[PDB]
Formats: sequence, C-alpha cells, structure tokens
Amino acid sequence: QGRKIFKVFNQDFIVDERYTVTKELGQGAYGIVCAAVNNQTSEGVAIKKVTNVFSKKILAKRALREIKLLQHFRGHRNITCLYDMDIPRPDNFNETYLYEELMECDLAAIIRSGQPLTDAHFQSFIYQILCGLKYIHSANVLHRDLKPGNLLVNADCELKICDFGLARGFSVDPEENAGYMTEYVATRWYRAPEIMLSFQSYTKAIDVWSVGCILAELLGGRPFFKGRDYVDQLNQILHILGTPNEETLSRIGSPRAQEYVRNLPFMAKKPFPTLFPNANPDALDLLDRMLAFDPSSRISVEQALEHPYLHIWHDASDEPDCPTTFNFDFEVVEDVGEMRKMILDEVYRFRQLVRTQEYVGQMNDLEAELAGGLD
Repeated sequence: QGRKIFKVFNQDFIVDERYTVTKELGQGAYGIVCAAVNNQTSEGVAIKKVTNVFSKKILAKRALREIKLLQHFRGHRNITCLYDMDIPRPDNFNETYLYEELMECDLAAIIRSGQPLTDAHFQSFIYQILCGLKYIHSANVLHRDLKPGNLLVNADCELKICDFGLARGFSVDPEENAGYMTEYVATRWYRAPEIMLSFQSYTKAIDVWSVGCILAELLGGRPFFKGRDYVDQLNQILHILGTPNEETLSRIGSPRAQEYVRNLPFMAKKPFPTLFPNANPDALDLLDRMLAFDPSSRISVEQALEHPYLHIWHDASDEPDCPTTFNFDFEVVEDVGEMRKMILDEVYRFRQLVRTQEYVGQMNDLEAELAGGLD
C-alpha cells in the first residue's frame, strides 16, 4: 500500500505514509485542506484533497484546470508551490491529493483578526501580489478570482497566490479570447465592472481591478465594494468612482445596464484622500490607478510595479516572466471519462518528475590556461 488513513471532516483522508496529518485547515465546496509533517525530514506541508471530482463535469474540469496550472506556476516565490500529487484508489477514485507549501493562514484571516498593519505591510502585500500576477499574466493566464481569501501568508509575512480553479486564457485575438471558457463566476465584491457591464473587453485589467479592491480593503480594514447583489455592487462602485464619461458610457455593451447608468443622477468621484485621510498619499495614488472604472484607463501590472509606492521593493531583475505560455486546449474536452484519464496522466507524470560570466568561471578558465601554458 504505502499510505495511511486519517479521519478529518468525517471522511477518509488517505496520505503518503511519510506524513502525519497534524491539524485540520479550511474546508470549501471543492476540497478539504489539512496540515501535515514529513516524519523523516520534519518538513511541514499542506495536503489538499480535491473532493467529489467526478460528481459534475464542471467539477472535474475545475480539478483538471487547477492541477495543470499549479504545475505550470511551480517555483515562483509568490505562488503556492505544488510538491507532489497522489490518487490513492485509482480504480474508482473521486478525489485527488495535492501536496503543497504549508502557509499559516490567508490574508482574509489577517484582516479579519484586526491585527495592526503598517503602510509597509500594505506595500509588501501589494508588491508580492503584483509579482505573482506578472508571472501568471506572462503565461497568458487570467487568475480571475484574486481576493484576500485566495492569498496565503506565513508568519514571515510572505504572500503566495493560490486557487487557479477559475483561471482563464487570454490572447491577442478576438477568436481565441472569445473561445476561452469560464465555468464559475468570480467573487462578486472583487470582480471588475467591465465584466458585469459586458465591455467584451476581457483583458488582464480584470485582475488589476481586484488588486485595487484588496489594497482598498487593507486601507480600511473591510471589503471596499461590498455589494449584496450585482445591482448593489454596481451602485456602490458608481457611488465612489462617480458618473463615467460619455465614451465609457457607450462601452456598456448591454442595453438595460447602459440605460440604467445613463439615467442615474450625476455622482461626483469621491477622492480617495477623503475616504482614507490617514493613508500614505502614494498608496492612494496607486489605488486610484488600479480602480479606474474603465479598463482602458487602468494601470498595468508592470506600471504598478514601477509605481513610487513600491519603489523600495521593486527590482526588475527580481520579477521574472514565466518561460512559456500555458495551453488551454484541454478545456474543449466534454467527456468525463476522458477527463478522468487526463487527470491520472497529470498525476503520474508529475509524480515521476518530482522524484527525479561569473568571477569563478573566469578565474577557473584563467587557472586552467595558466596551469598548462608551456610544458
């Protein structure tokens, strides 16, 4: 066998025999997460059980998507690092185990705790999100669900993006962009307004918007645009950012929404310095640029990394791109039997994978040459 059965959340939790499951962490609608310890190395790890994978086609597409994207983004400081995967009962399996870097909690928990955060904490958190996002975007992937709950943090205040289950492709097209699939809708409070207003401009700007919402959430200690439904979400955004101009108005590619917004009473922009009077002015300037209502006016990830707010942290030589773009061909699969085969191939291929000039070079070459010059 080679595995142990633990009981967490009144279900079987079957792990690699090299580990002891120590503590339960969160449980979502897509899986349960626990902390474990490598009994030999003493190293800590998080073990995620993706649950009920073949209950709905949408759920196994989600699992396949998370599995492939976690593999593509392995090794980045600001993205949760996948270590190993396991399918304990491959004959009739309905779950997959992901072994990954162990973090302490998520950013939502830190904010919920009310513990004091400094401007330097905000800089650090925003900088780290942007570094991870630069990497993700460079592979032509949109994360689509950035929010404090999808940002893991440890005691050293290191931050890592997680949860790629809603991620979507992006392209220079037209044909390719419209073809990219989106099964789940992202979290309402952090979703860019051009989405609900049908800009048919699905760009990398949608993730920048969410980062702006996170910064605003840090600055006020509470979610900034907290709509109870989509209409209320739109009203709250408009009440802060104000009446949009005519060009932006015309970009609402939806008739009821366009006429709704057109008929509203004039609304003046509420300046962020009035909402956050104690904040760092550079924080508010970056915030204003990330929360541009119209994505065509919204700061890019690269420009944000260069913003004076982040100048202490910014080092272009330390902000890599992903070496290759990510390929979303797999999403056209609609047979759950084929999705099952694909998931097993991803796991076994990954399992074998993970089980597999400078001054010194100049002087080495010099030394070798001086050693056998003559004679």
